[PDB]
Amino acid sequence: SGSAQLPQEEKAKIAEQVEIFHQEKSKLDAEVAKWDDSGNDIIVLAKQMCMIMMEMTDFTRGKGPLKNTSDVINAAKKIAEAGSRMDKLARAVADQCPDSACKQDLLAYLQRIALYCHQLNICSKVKAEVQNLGGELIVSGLDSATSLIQAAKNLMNAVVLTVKASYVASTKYQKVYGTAAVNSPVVSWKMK
Amino acid sequence: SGSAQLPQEEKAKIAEQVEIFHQEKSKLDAEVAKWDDSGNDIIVLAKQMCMIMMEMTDFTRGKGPLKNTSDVINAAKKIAEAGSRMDKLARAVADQCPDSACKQDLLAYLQRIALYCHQLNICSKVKAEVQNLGGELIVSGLDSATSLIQAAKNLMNAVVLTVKASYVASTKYQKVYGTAAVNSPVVSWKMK
Repeated sequence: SGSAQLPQEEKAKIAEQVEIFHQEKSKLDAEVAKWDDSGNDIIVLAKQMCMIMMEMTDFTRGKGPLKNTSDVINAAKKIAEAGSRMDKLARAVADQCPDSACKQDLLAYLQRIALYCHQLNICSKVKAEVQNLGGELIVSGLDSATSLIQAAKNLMNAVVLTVKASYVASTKYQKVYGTAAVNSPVVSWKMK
Repeated sequence: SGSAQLPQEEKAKIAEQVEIFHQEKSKLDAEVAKWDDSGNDIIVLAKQMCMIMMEMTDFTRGKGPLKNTSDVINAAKKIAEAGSRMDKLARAVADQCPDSACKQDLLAYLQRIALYCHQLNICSKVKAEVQNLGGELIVSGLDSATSLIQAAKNLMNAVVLTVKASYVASTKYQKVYGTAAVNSPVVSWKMK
């Protein structure tokens, strides 16, 4: 034996946070659906980050390929690696951008991505523990899954904003320097 | 919120293992009650090991001064330090012993103490965790407290045997070499 289901209250709070997460995920799907991700690794990395975040939130609902805390920790580290790669590419977009306010916006969103990848790493431990409290041995940390989902939602939101700001910064470069700029855009935005 | 009581089944299995532990602890109390522990640090260390094991088993019943897993881990490390000190002293008793079979017995019980201190260190983590199993997020490891109590019971039993074998080895030294042996017994066994 040795196992028990989460209290029904906790299962309810989880399905509630997962719904909020799914609404942020829809924003990313809508944004990414416009573009052909050939020649745009920011889109590819965003889709990969999104897919892994879906695995992590599915874990909290008893779904998907992640079975234990170790898998969830490894998923968070993969998200962080992808965010590190998106960061390097979007930094080059921002450097190429001729508008200082679009550039600053984009760089600030990248710092948000770094912070939220780190916070997702922290929450991926989904810690439970026993403690001696109130004259009983109790199991604490049962709401850790909810912190995980909210950290995923925060990261999803920053990825959405970063993808949009990368597009905006790209169009400023082309508007100013033309489609005939000698240096090609770091990333291309072609419709689907 | 965030916390829940252990399933009543688990609370029952814990009170059952604690009872078995208490019977081994009684054997130590009976053995230690005979002796004045002045001049006998094997007795002192055994009492200290016993007292800390009582704190650890009390933790599983919602009693005593240990409140969280970190306290229980620290308690196990204190037990291991005391066992290391008892080991050095009882080794000197065994070295002084003129009967090779009592000496071997005693040294073998000391290796049992080392093994059971190590196993108690492992069990003191009393690990809980969530996992994605059977289409649900469940809490596993709720029987970890039972492994902790049994590891304490194993160590208690080896301490009882070690105290007895230290006494036996001491009396062989005095029987053979007399109360006028030029080298005094490593440890003294005086009645109370």
